[PDB]
Amino acid sequence: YPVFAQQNYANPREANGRIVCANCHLAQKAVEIEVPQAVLPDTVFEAVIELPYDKQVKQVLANGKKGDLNVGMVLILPEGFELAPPDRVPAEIKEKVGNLYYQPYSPEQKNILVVGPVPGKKYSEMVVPILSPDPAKNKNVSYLKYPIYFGGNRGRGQVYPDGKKSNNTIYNASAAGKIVAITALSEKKGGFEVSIEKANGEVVVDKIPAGPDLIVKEGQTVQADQPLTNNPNVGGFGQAETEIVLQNPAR
Ligand code: HEC
Repeated sequence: YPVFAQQNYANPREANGRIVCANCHLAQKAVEIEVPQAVLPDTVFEAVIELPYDKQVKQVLANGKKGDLNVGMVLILPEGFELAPPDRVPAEIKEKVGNLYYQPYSPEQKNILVVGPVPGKKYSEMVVPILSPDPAKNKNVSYLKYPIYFGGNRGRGQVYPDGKKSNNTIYNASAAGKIVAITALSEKKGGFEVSIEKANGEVVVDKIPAGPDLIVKEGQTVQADQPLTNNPNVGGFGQAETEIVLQNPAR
């Protein structure tokens, strides 16, 4: 979630350009973003983003069942650019923005916006109203061709802030040995217990949450860290970059 980014990363974009959502949303899926080629200072314009995905395909949810995918994103604009305040947003654009609450990444990064989680079915494509700065009143800005970076995600991540795997990812054998037991963990609550008999005779019990399916059977020999399940992830995070020229009005 964007909140996870904000809570554990001071800056969403790293030196090499990767967005930190990618440290947890481990699958890549294209995204798109479009802004006008140029804009006059102190004027509102639109950033149209798209986080496409097959809406017919459901994902593994935290509770183990299957369900809809939700979306979120992080937008990195040049210093001085910001979310346009409502009073500056023309009605027809508000219409297209809909019911979304773009928030600044932090109070000190108003040029960095985020939104999500929100339903992917409804917000697969979003519009963001941006107010351009004015080089005249802001010494940190000039009449340049500026880059804009975007990170769009749809679907649950593979690992939490603590570094533990979510149930929406691949599970692996903790040790090498013979699977002498696969117990349908909990009563209709999902998950399994896979007992691996190590070569020394010790049995360790791997806990598999409900969601991913098993690809191993009783009596099967697995190598250390060998996969015991499929990869249930159907979502993904994508990055796109664009640019806009801050025009120098003239008279
Ligand atoms: C690891 C610390 C994460 C970072 C950094 C980001 N996300 Fe994440 N996200 C993560 C997990 C483990 C999950 C599942 C959480 C749960 O309660 O089950 C999520 C989920 C989302 C969602 C919801 C997706 C859905 O329900 O289909 C969204 C839309 C999402 N994440 C977006 C997102 C964005 C844009 C981020 C970058 C700024 C981001 N996440 C970072 C783990 C982590």
